[PDB]
Amino acid sequence: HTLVWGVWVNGVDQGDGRNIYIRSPPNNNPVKNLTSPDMTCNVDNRVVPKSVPVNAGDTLTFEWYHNTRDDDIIASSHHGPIAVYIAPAASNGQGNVWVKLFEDAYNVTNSTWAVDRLITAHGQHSVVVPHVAPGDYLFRAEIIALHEADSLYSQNPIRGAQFYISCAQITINSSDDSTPLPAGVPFPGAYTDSTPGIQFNIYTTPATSYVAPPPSVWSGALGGSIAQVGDASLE
Ligand SMILES: Oc1cc(O)c2c(c1)O[C@@]1(c3ccc(O)c(O)c3)OC3=C(C4=C([C@H](c5c(O)cc(O)c6c5O[C@H](c5ccc(O)c(O)c5)[C@H](O)C6)[C@@H](O)[C@@H](c5ccc(O)c(O)c5)O4)[C@@H](O)C3)[C@@H]2[C@H]1O
Ligand SMILES: Oc1cc(O)c2c(c1)O[C@@]1(c3ccc(O)c(O)c3)Oc3cc(O)c4c(c3[C@@H]2[C@H]1O)O[C@H](c1ccc(O)c(O)c1)[C@H](O)[C@H]4c1c(O)cc(O)c2c1O[C@H](c1ccc(O)c(O)c1)[C@H](O)C2
Ligand SMILES: *[C@@H]1O[C@H](CO)[C@@H](O)[C@H](O)[C@H]1NC(C)=O
Ligand SMILES: [Cl-]
Ligand SMILES: [Cl-]
Ligand SMILES: [Cl-]
Ligand SMILES: [Cl-]
Ligand SMILES: [Cu+2]
Repeated sequence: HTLVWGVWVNGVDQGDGRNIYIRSPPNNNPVKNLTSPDMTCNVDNRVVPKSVPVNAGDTLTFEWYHNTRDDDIIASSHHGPIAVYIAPAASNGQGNVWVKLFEDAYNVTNSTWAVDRLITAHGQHSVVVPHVAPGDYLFRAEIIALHEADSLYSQNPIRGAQFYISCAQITINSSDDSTPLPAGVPFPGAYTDSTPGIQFNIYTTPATSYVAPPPSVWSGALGGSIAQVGDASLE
């Protein structure tokens, strides 16, 4: 159970984005139905009034929280991967439009899942803004908690992988468009019951064997990290 509070750009807090530039749902409940329109941008997918300006090569940081800002972020039980996708705003997230900018599942050296390192990072994980066409975009941050993913929701609706999905409205101003955005995958649609990383038993299968759901990270992606960029308490 987790939500996005707001974003930072180049280590500068953009301020509380809830229902302002984040398409916030009303609470931190997971999405579990892989075929639901709720997979796109969670259960209250509508245009919110603001879009955060960035430039190509900027660091865009999502900040998650559980109940209050900079709390325990997400229950430690919720081990799983983190991904970030981008789509043009004119798509409204429909069609084959979502391009993966970031994937992190399990760090074998540190013996930590992405979620574990997200807690340590005070909810903060980043992407570098790619050299796509200037214009308006949706950035879709997705946490998959695997604590009940030994079952499929489609078969047992009280279990399943849990998706914590947040869409940010981002405007890219300065970009040379050297890497025009390619085709992407659909949400819902990209994840099915047979997709690698949707059904997994974290209790008995070594985390080193986990494969996150495709698609792969786009070669135009400029990178990203799970790491604290800013101290929310200094405000
Ligand atoms: O007079 C305006 C001008 C606006 O730009 C807006 C206006 C009013 O109202 C809003 C709005 C107002 C009050 C609200 O409570 C609210 O929830 C939304 O709704 C809508 C807006 C909006 C629409 C859409 C839009 C889409 O068609 C599809 C989308 O997926 C999105 C959209 O806007 C969003 C947007 C929001 C604020 C921006 O500055 C911005 O550049 C883009 C975001 O990009 C997501 C665009 O027309 C987009 C826009 C207008 C002029 C531009 O020069 C431009 O680059 C982009 O603005 C609408 O679908 C809804 C925003 C947005 O501020
Ligand atoms: O009635 C229950 C139901 C529980 O799920 C638990 C229960 C009691 O006891 C606990 C427990 C309770 C109080 C404690 O103070 C405590 O230290 C542990 O011990 C254990 C010990 C275990 O070996 C395992 C526990 C638990 C938890 C866990 O909460 O729960 C896992 C689990 C939890 C939720 C699920 O939906 C699920 O399908 C499976 C597993 O049954 C089991 C386990 C394994 O079989 C193998 C493991 O490698 C692990 C395990 O849990 C550990 C665990 C430890 C603490 C938790 O809160 C928790 O959710 C899970 C850890 O995740 C690693
Ligand atoms: C899953 O979502 C699809 C598409 O909206 C819907 O038809 C189906 O009823 C949902 N399943 C459950 C159990 O609500
Ligand atoms: Cl603020
Ligand atoms: Cl950190
Ligand atoms: Cl550029
Ligand atoms: Cl980064
Ligand atoms: Cu939860």
